[PDB]
Amino acid sequence: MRALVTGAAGFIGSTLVDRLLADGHSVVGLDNFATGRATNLEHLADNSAHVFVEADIVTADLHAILEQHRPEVVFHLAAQIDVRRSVADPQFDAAVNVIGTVRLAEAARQTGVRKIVHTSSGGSIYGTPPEYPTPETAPTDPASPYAAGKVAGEIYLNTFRHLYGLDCSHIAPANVYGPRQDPHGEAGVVAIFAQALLSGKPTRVFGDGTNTRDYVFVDDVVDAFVRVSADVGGGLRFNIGTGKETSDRQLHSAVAAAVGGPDDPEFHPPRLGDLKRSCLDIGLAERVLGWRPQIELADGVRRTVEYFRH
Amino acid sequence: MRALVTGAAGFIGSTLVDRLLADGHSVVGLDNFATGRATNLEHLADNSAHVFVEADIVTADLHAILEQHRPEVVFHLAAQIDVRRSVADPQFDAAVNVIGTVRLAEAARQTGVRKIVHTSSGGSIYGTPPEYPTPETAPTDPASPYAAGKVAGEIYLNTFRHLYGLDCSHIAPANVYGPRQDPHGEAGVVAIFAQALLSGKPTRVFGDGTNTRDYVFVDDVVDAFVRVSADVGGGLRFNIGTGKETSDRQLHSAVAAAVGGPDDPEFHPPRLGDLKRSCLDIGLAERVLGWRPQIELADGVRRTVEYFRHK
Ligand SMILES: NC(=O)c1ccc[n+]([C@@H]2O[C@H](COP(=O)([O-])OP(=O)(O)OC[C@H]3O[C@@H](n4cnc5c(N)ncnc54)[C@H](O)[C@@H]3O)[C@@H](O)[C@H]2O)c1
Ligand SMILES: NC(=O)c1ccc[n+]([C@@H]2O[C@H](COP(=O)([O-])OP(=O)(O)OC[C@H]3O[C@@H](n4cnc5c(N)ncnc54)[C@H](O)[C@@H]3O)[C@@H](O)[C@H]2O)c1
Ligand SMILES: O=c1ccn([C@@H]2O[C@H](COP(=O)(O)OP(=O)(O)O[C@H]3O[C@H](CO)[C@@H](O)[C@H](O)[C@H]3O)[C@@H](O)[C@H]2O)c(=O)[nH]1
Ligand SMILES: O=c1ccn([C@@H]2O[C@H](COP(=O)(O)OP(=O)(O)O[C@H]3O[C@H](CO)[C@H](O)[C@H](O)[C@H]3O)[C@@H](O)[C@H]2O)c(=O)[nH]1
Repeated sequence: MRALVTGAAGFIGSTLVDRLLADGHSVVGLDNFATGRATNLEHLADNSAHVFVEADIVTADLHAILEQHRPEVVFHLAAQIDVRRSVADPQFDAAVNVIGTVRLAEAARQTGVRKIVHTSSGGSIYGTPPEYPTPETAPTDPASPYAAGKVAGEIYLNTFRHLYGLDCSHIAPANVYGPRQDPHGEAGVVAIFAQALLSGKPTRVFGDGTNTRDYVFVDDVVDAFVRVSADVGGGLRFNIGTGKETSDRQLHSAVAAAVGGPDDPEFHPPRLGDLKRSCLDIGLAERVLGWRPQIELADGVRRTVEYFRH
Repeated sequence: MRALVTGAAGFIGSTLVDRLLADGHSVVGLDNFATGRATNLEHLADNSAHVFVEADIVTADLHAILEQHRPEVVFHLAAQIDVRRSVADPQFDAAVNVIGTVRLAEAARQTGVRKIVHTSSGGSIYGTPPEYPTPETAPTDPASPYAAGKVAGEIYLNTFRHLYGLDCSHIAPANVYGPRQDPHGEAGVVAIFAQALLSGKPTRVFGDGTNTRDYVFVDDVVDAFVRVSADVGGGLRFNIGTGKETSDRQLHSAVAAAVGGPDDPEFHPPRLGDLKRSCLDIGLAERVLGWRPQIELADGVRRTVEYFRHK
């Protein structure tokens, strides 16, 4: 296929690019380096099947870009990804995550694109749900601007599906981790911990450390994107996770055991906008797509740490 | 109370300003006249309980405005209202209806506002539901960017409610008609029919003319806004309509009757983005707010046609 990946310079995006190239596709990567890194893509300098476009989804001529490259599938991973930043500046988050997605859809529907694979946020869109693990049938109830924008993005793509037959599916991952996740942010706890613990720098958990997330390895998530790119699951969201809860404190212990050295995080005040629990029911992805996660947390943590050691 | 009304120079907005003033409130109006009209507010020039601020919700310093005026309730009616325009320029529609709403919420949560009453679109957000009349429990399924953005605004306001305890309710009207609806507007079939049939100018219906809407009189809609502004229905949407369906063809006949002339529209092709049926279950509003619509279509059309004759 001819693929285009927005957010290609990012953690998941760069990993998806690699997988798509490995499967023999041609890939256009698109990014503005808001949070992405050139180092994530530098190994591709001499890869014959990849081309990079530096562009802001909010302001670039996406019509002209899509007209030139004519991708069959757009994997839409460009976004403002930090929940706390979305609280600090909800307008900016909405511009990137809602307006950006709208502009992309409007360009795609005019340029013969078959399908947009959206990245929603399985970990946050349900807010405090009726049950854990949470199925896609549960109502969305976002409690951060980030979560709200991801839902809105789903709704807009569904609308473009009705209007124009521009197909879409929503990949809704839980908490993604693994190599290339930026170690120097406030989001990406696994990378934050690994980097800090390897460097002997201080680490922290928030509140009482009991918050849970569902940690799913990047390679597994990438496989979900590939499967859903076909003519399957039009208009549908798929939760992509493990269906297992790990507390902040337990996560810290796992990373420290992998690094070696102390397991003694500081405790900081709770962060407004952060949910207490997150756990995804992944039955739908299993049946429809034949998707199952391969990498258990212990294995994933080892691989991640080992990646940061070098 | 101190109230602020966005979209105050518009059809429903200006009517709401009047009601709030009549009830003894102070009212700040806000508008950028994208679609609004100076004539809608001109009678208020000397009313000291009313202040008007010209402002674009997309770019204006809404924080500074709300800080100055300190409204207890914001009635948010400012929006891009035309479904066809939303299809033609989804980005612009999203900028006004989504970004605009987000900026207002962000400003309001910082400036002591108690509640934002949002205006959704009961008529469009449900798409093609299996239930008519459609209850609020029916999943949203927008088929136009306009409808999508309306849902998006609801969700964002629900989010600010979780985050900050900034209360919200979503008034979701069906098809609103009555005095002050722009006769030369691209939208607003009742006004469009009255303006044309009064001018003896051509009229038209889309498809085969069988598409239905739920026609609710502006005064009834305004009353719902008032009722929901209290500490009630937090994070809930309220369908505001009559729960009765009128086909495009039937409405033409009903306006034609009021005007008195011929009942003979042209039939033009369906418009991309338009739904085939719309009808709201108004039970929740009755149970929770005590709200019921007073004005039947015949009475409302007569009052409207009469307004147009007076000019
Ligand atoms: N990491 C997770 O746990 C997780 C789980 C659920 C959802 N997601 C979603 O997955 C996607 C990838 O996130 P990630 O973890 O790889 O983070 P990331 O920051 O590494 O990737 C996001 C990429 O989008 C780019 N981007 C941001 N704004 C842009 C704009 N205006 N124009 C162009 N590019 C822009 C960034 O520069 C970056 O390269 C995002 O949509 C995110 O919301 C992430
Ligand atoms: N009329 C209906 O049948 C109906 C039904 C359901 C929903 N609504 C909603 O009711 C509200 C009022 O609509 P109306 O029928 O009075 O139409 P209208 O066009 O008369 O009123 C909308 C007003 O918003 C103003 N506005 C638009 N963009 C703005 C911006 N960026 N900044 C500031 N002001 C801006 C316009 O100038 C106008 O005065 C809207 O939110 C609309 O979507 C209308
Ligand atoms: O130094 C740190 C950083 C984080 N955490 C905890 O780790 C968890 C995860 O936090 P973070 O890595 O910031 O991710 P989330 O805010 O949960 O969101 C991530 O996962 C979502 C899906 O659930 C995606 O949508 C988002 O883009 C992505 O940033 C939380 O419980 C935090 O309290 C710590 O204990 N210490
Ligand atoms: O000349 C015309 C114009 C319209 N119609 C019909 O009248 C009905 C109503 O159309 P409008 O354009 O008046 O309104 P919409 O149903 O498109 O309503 C939309 O536009 C409104 C603005 O007036 C609100 O914003 C509302 O929320 C939004 O869904 C439709 O079935 C349409 O086919 C005609 O028969 N003849």
